[PDB]
Amino acid sequence: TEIRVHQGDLPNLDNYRIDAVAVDTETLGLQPHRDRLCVVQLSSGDGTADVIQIAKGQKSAPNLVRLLSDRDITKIFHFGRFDLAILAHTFGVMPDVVFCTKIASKLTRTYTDRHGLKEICGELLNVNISKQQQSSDWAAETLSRAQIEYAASDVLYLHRLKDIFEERLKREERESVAKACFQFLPMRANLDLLGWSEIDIFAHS
Amino acid sequence: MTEIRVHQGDLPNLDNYRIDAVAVDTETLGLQPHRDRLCVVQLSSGDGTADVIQIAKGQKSAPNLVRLLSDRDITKIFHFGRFDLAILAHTFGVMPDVVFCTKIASKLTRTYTDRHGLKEICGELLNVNISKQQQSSDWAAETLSRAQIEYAASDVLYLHRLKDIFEERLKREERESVAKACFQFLPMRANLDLLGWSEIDIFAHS
Amino acid sequence: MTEIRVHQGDLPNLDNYRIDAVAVDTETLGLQPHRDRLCVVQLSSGDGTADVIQIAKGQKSAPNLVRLLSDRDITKIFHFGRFDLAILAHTFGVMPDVVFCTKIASKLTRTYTDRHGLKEICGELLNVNISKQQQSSDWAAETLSRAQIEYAASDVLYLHRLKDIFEERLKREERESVAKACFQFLPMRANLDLLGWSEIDIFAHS
Amino acid sequence: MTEIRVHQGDLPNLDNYRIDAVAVDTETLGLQPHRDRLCVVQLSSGDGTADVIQIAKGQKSAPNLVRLLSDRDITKIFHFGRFDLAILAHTFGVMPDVVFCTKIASKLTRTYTDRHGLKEICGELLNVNISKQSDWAAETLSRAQIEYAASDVLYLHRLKDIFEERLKREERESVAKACFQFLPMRANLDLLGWSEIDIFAHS
Amino acid sequence: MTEIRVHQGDLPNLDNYRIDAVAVDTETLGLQPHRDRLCVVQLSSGDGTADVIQIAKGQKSAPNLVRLLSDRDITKIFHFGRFDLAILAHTFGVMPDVVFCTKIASKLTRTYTDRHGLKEICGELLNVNISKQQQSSDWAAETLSRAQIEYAASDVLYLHRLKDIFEERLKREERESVAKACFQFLPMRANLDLLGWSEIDIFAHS
Amino acid sequence: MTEIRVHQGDLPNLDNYRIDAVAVDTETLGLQPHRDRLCVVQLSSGDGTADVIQIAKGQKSAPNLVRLLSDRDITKIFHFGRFDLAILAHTFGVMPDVVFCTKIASKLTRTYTDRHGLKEICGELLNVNISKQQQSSDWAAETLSRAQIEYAASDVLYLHRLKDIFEERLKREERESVAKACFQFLPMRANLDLLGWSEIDIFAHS
Amino acid sequence: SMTEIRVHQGDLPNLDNYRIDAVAVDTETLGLQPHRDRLCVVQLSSGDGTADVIQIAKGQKSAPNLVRLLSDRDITKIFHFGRFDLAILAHTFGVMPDVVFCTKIASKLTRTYTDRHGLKEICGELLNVNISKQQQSSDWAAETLSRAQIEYAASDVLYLHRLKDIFEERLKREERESVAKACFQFLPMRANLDLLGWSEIDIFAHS
Amino acid sequence: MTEIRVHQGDLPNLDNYRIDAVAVDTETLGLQPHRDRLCVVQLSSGDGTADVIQIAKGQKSAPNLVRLLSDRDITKIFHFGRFDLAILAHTFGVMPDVVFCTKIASKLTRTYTDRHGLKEICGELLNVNISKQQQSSDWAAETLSRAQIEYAASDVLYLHRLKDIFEERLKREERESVAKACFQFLPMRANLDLLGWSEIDIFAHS
Ligand SMILES: [Cl-]
Ligand SMILES: [Cl-]
Ligand code: NA
Ligand code: NA
Ligand code: NA
Ligand code: NA
Ligand code: NA
Ligand code: NA
Ligand code: NA
Ligand code: NA
Ligand code: NA
Ligand code: NA
Ligand code: NA
Ligand code: NA
Ligand code: NA
Ligand code: NA
Ligand code: NA
Ligand code: NA
Ligand code: NA
Repeated sequence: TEIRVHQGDLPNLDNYRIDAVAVDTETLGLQPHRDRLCVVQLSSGDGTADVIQIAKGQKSAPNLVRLLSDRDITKIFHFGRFDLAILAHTFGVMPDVVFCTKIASKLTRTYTDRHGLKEICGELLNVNISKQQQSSDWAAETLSRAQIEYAASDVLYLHRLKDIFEERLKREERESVAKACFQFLPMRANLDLLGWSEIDIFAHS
Repeated sequence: MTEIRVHQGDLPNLDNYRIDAVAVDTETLGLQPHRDRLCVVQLSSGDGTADVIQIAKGQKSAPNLVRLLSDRDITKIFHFGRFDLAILAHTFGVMPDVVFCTKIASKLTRTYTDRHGLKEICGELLNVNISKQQQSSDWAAETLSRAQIEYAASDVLYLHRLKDIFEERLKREERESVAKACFQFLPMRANLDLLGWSEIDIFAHS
Repeated sequence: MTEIRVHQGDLPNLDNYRIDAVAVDTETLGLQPHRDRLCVVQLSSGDGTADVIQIAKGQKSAPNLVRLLSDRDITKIFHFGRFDLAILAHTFGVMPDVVFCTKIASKLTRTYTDRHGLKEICGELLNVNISKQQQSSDWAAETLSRAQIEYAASDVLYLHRLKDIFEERLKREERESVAKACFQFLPMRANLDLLGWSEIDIFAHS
Repeated sequence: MTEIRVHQGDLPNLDNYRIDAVAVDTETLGLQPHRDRLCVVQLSSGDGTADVIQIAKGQKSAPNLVRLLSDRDITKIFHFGRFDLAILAHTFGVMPDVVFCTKIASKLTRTYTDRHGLKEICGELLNVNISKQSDWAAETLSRAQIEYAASDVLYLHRLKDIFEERLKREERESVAKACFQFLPMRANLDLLGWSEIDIFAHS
Repeated sequence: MTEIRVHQGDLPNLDNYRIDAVAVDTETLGLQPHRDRLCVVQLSSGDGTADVIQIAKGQKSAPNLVRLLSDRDITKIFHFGRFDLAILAHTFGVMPDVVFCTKIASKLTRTYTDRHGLKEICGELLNVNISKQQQSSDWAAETLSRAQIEYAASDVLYLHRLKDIFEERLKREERESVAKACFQFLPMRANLDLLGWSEIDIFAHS
Repeated sequence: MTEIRVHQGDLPNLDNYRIDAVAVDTETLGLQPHRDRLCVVQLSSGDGTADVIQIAKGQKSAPNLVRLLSDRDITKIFHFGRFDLAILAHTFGVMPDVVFCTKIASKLTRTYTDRHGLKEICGELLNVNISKQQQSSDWAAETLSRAQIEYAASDVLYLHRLKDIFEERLKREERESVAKACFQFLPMRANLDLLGWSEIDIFAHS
Repeated sequence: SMTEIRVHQGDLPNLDNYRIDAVAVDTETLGLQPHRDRLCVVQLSSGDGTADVIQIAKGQKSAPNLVRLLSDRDITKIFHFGRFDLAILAHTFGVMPDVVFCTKIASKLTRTYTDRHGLKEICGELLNVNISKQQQSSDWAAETLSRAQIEYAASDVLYLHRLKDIFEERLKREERESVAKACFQFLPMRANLDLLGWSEIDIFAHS
Repeated sequence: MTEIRVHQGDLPNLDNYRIDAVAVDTETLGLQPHRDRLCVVQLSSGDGTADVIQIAKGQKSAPNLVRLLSDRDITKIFHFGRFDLAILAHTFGVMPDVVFCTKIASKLTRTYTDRHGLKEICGELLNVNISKQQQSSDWAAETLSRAQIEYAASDVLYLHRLKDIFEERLKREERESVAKACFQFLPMRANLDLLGWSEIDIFAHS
């Protein structure tokens, strides 16, 4: 499995002249104002991944952020609500064309309440995501090989997931519903950053 | 004064709604659109008058009301439009899509309270007292009582004024584009409820 | 104004119950029939009068009342008959079979509220103010107070009129055979409580 | 060695169901019948074989199956019939009258345990291991899917016989019968909008 | 109005407690006897008068009061004696063991309610209105305000009458020996609390 | 060897129980004594052997066993006696006076844990693995399985040894008189359960 | 009502009314979340029966006179539930006071016979006073505050001096003075912990 | 495997603790210092060795240990020092001033997990599998077992290394002054526990 490890940013975008990119982040935790962005992982869906180490206090990542704001490229996330929040918070740029496999799962896998990426991978691809490195020091100067491998595998499968979910969304006639959710998702992430992370803004109470 | 025009089935015409924003509210037999039918639709232009339209059981159309709801040039103002949008779309087959919700607006601006009910908002923003005593009554009755007609009309009489104040607040706190994205999703949030996700926050992690 | 006939043990005859439906309520020392004995049985024909029957500790029979409760040609009207059927069957060894329950009926028609208590229903459907101050008193006292006699009577004075309204609403919402099935099972539901399943919804998944 | 006959849409005929009681189960896209369509109906006569019927999306009719469902001289056996009766009636418009439910039966007899799932029941009563390990709307079911679907009806006759012995011994037969008589209306109540409500509760 | 004798440290003598049963109550700085000291001990013979005894910080003895509490021929009547026995035993080192508790008696007889507070019991059994406004105040104050002494006294004024009524109920429902056994264990239930088991129902399965 | 004697109805005689203390356990159809009958009674003298007695449906007497249960010179050792005393007394009409409970003893001595089940206690104190697999089986079967017989016996085989250890800990931690008072109340706690207070901590404030 | 209240824009004109040992402090905001809900008003009483009400503007970053007061080691800052006020004051102006007294902590250390420790409840019991919490829900960011708003904000500091005195009496009586002192010393860091991201976390709990 | 010195009562001297920081752990009869006595104190200098000190019931003095505990030139390292400080100060009357707590450190640095127990911390930071089997054993036994001794020594063996790693993370994330202030308050937090506030977050709004 080719994993390309970088300091700061992609060297260029030669591997990303594509319709859709898989994106994932690693952080020091779930609170963007407290827990910094540590890693950004990318994949074109060709079985290879780029793992990008983000330094403490890093202000720019010009090639990556160009990708994130290219409206002709769909950004695929699993639970992008999280990734979009810490990415926009770090680099000041909120993507607006996105696909989320966790939203897709909740719209199609109506026979389960387990929508984690591990469960989705095991069910739709018979691929075993190992969640051991999830709780590790992602801010470490040098990432372990197990850290690099775990971070890369969280992006390696998202294109295949996207294709299967797109089939299910069409079969159950929920395409326009999913699209509206994906359209709002950047604003749902913004709401989190502005102080509404604990509030379902559409709830009655 | 307290002018309330009560109608059977539909508005007779749209003469009173050559305007850019109409206040809308409904009454039903309950909170479950597949079980509890639409019984009343209330409208107001904001001129202190109100229109109250009784909806018959099994009624599938209301062409004048539905033209108003369909008009992309007319904003439909609701309090908690998530509810009204769902029952209206389920009954008449059309989902409005230019909307404004005073409850979402309140949750985006009245950040100092967990009380965002229409009664609370009217009390604090306008010093108008709203009585919820008829909220739980037989809205399906063939003839509505006078207390019933007045309660229903007062739920739309004040929404124009609330919208103006919330728009000031959304501007002052720089939350206009946030509020607009929420209103853009609201019709689909209501479709999610009809489709079977009414108990699910679709954006939650678990 | 309201005539209340008080009896010890049993009605003297059934001269006042040559009718097709009788309102029935009970008073007890509490909610657990194996521990809390039946203290009072109240009956009404629907004519604005009531009979209040004091049941002695250890009383095993009441022939006239039990004949009433066994008469399949006479519907027994309860509010939440699930409770009354259990204590009645436990005390006298007879489970009434032809019943109407205003609380089930409320849950089947008053779909716009979650308050299905008798006091709530009387206020909304009849504009009649039950007072619940005497519900918590010593119903086993040798002499019932004037307040107790009044309260016990008022819990059967309106069940006929409630039934007529709920029956109209069940017809309107096309829920008659649903209601009839629930009333059919209700004696068995009360038997289930006596047998040991009072805490279990027998139909729940878990 | 378990014979499983797979069908598209309906049984071809009723030659294997000239019987007093049939085991019935379903697979769906989820627990909410207004959203999650019927995908599979499974039947067994109790002879160790099963019929697995694939229900197409949008399918309105299944004449042989539905004839069975509405034949009052044939008892429909379920595990938690409340669910299956709801999706069957919602899909084909016919609510069965004459039913037997092993989950209700378990709750009336297995008073020594708090676990009334079919897997728990089979393990204890029959020493049989049910495995509950998917997309039931797939065009082609997998071998594992076909076998899981059949295994949920192969045991209900034997479970029913044992539960009848326990209902008789504990003198709860007429209690069970009344619960079975109400069960179709309980499923109907679910479809009308009372799925979250114990209709007999005080509050 | 109410004759209340206020003392510092102890009763001046025992001349008013040559009786069969005494009503006892306490005031503290809180519910945790290792942190919250005893501040007041109230007594009454049931004659309409009460003694209110101020306890000093660090006071280790109260000879006349503790004589009463140790007297086996004198029943001590508490409402929720579990609390009073704990703090009385902690402060003075003597644990009464001839006791009667109106809360336990209420839970054994007033099976038609779940409200067993003293104010609730006083209202129902005696039509007497205990006011609880002074419950949360500085009972450690050097000088108790008239409001406090009146509140302190009212908590012992009625325990004799309540005991009589509950003893009739315990006889009627044939629970006398049940009540006796619970009263017998109550000093040890208080000890269990002081020893570290106050959050544990020692008899619960889990 | 583990010799288990199986009996129908009662012990043949008391020749194996001329002892100071007897281990007792029961099996039933469930946790509700008014619904779930006594099925098995198990006894052990602590000599490594056990008697397993099958109780028939509707059995009213067991003269030798019940002689043991009311012999005040023999302590009856249970694990969670609150349960066994209730079903035994409910079945045969005789409530023991003199008991020891290993679960209460565990709650008073094993203050470092919240797991007080028999299996847990046997594992820690004796390094004896009790299997709980047969705990939920049909105990009313005409013929018990060998696994059932061996499971039933093993619930009484270790209670004497547990008693010895808990008594050592009660002594070391100076809690003997606390335990004794708990054991003295335990029959009345079980009696309160049968009378209708099974869900009530009678000593709780609320 | 109508006690003397001096309403200011932005800051105090000077500190002439604050050559004292302890100052009563309170704030009004748009909510409980300092990173979202801006500081709107600061209220001060010297204990002399008068009060100063300071309008804070959106985006305002300095209040030199006020901040001098908050930074003064010789002047104790008295709050009710200072955990909140310290966080929003530190967040808006960049300065965290560290000589503080809190009547809610003190209430939790002395009023051990109750579980109601809000300012309303303390004032009713200790002083026989009503602090009409009805204006708690109003627009504290309005251009012009109402007379009703000015008097509610002012009354939330008129009583803190008398409350401190009664509580110091209680801490002395129950021998908890050094316990209260330790709690007050940590309080500014408890406020910092909230701003930094631990507002939902009892940092000392086992879990 | 590792050198463990077992002592009765106290260290013989401080020859092994002429150091800047000492790792400290205790074993007890439970979580409640007023009820559950100190049984064992464990120490380590960080050199791979440990001292295991058996504390007798009623023991009032441990002069060498307590000299260590009050030496302000020696940092005392705990995991969840809130517990150990409370029981140590309660037992010997001396509260350490200068402490470091790995669980507070963890809550301030391991912000990517919600599991802060010592086992989880060792697993992640050191790849060290702490066995927690001996947690539920009789720590007050006269003679500890080798498994007990070895489990007791295991905790303190890693605290110096954990401290070093946690200090690196506190420096990296710029939280050292935050941590110092928490460690400075920690002895008063343990004091609050002994004084009666163990269930109370003293800094919370409610
Ligand atoms: Cl049928
Ligand atoms: Cl005995
Ligand atoms: Na992700
Ligand atoms: Na990741
Ligand atoms: Na309305
Ligand atoms: Na609405
Ligand atoms: Na009734
Ligand atoms: Na009644
Ligand atoms: Na199935
Ligand atoms: Na047919
Ligand atoms: Na089933
Ligand atoms: Na008391
Ligand atoms: Na009192
Ligand atoms: Na057993
Ligand atoms: Na037992
Ligand atoms: Na404040
Ligand atoms: Na304030
Ligand atoms: Na330890
Ligand atoms: Na520790």
